[PDB]
Amino acid sequence: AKCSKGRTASNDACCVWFDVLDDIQENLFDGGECGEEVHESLRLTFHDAIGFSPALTRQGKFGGGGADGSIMLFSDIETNFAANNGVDDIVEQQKPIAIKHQVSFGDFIQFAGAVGSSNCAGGPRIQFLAGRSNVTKPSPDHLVPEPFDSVTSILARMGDAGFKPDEVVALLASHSVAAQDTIDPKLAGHPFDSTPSDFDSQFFVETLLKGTLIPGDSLHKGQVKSPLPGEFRLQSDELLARDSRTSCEWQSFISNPNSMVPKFERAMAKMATLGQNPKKLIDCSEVIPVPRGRVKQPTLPAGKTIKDIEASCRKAPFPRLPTDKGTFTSILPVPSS
Ligand code: HEM
Ligand SMILES: [Ca+2]
Ligand SMILES: [Ca+2]
Repeated sequence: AKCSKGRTASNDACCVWFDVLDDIQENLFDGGECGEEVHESLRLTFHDAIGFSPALTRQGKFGGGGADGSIMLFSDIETNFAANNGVDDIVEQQKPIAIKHQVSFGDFIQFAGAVGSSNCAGGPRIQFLAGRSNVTKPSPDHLVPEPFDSVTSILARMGDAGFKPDEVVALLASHSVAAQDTIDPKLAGHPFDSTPSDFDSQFFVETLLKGTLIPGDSLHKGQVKSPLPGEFRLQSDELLARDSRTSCEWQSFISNPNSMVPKFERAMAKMATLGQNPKKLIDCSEVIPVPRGRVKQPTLPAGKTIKDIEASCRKAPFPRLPTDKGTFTSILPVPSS
């Protein structure tokens, strides 16, 4: 079918998404950037989708509708859950856009995550399906993993929702394009790796370095020491990198960087459809732009060595990586406004 700007699609109902695409690239993402709004949007995909618990359903309680737009439709309720701190911002930015184009909140949330991540260097091209209903109920509280939860707790929660340990590590490739605002607000915008606009393996490398510094005035609930100035480290990411249930897969994105995009794409297609039936939605994947950028060689930061890595996968030694020349430069906070 014929869509705007001479573009075409197999299914006429995908056409509206080219217009949403044009809007959000130009306005929300400031010209196709992989910056704050994209990072916020990719996070919102998980905070909407993970409110899905077959464990609650089996006990005769409402378990949440999954990727259903509930965080947006019932924002007054969900954004005030403890685990949802920091999301009010992007929710309040996205809402009027989805209303304006008259697309469902659940569809919009996954679409902005998929469009946005495609802007990141070396980024993924996430499957995009359309047709989720705006009729749902608010997620139960206590379904979103928090950075001070144990690995056992996180793996049990993710597993209830349908993810294997290897899938959780893959989904955490998102932290390669990510920063925090709410754990230490004085360091709002400090990223989880040295390259928050590149979808690369530096996150998996740098979370394996020994933590040596407190970046702000003190540590805070959910934070641990950082290995590099300007970086921020989450308690959960540190533990997941070293725990025998997840440590080999973590390191596998360093040993085989090419595998990060496909494993992330497959896990996100599943996440994006929690509480949905794909055979009852429509496939609008061709609207998602093709990402640009080569798979980058992972490297050790300037001034670090292999001795600084806490290798944690017993079956397989940490790969030999190049080290950046010279002295390290403090990582910039992610910009903007
Ligand atoms: C597995 C358990 C996870 C935990 C404990 C976790 C924890 C966190 C925390 C604490 C932040 C900082 C929020 C702030 O203070 O601003 C964050 C940021 C982020 N999270 Fe995760 N996350 C997890 C999984 C995921 C998943 C599955 C995704 C998406 C597929 C994701 C995407 C992001 C993104 C893109 C950011 C950057 C947000 C920004 O720059 O404002 N996270 N995460
Ligand atoms: Ca939801
Ligand atoms: Ca990165």
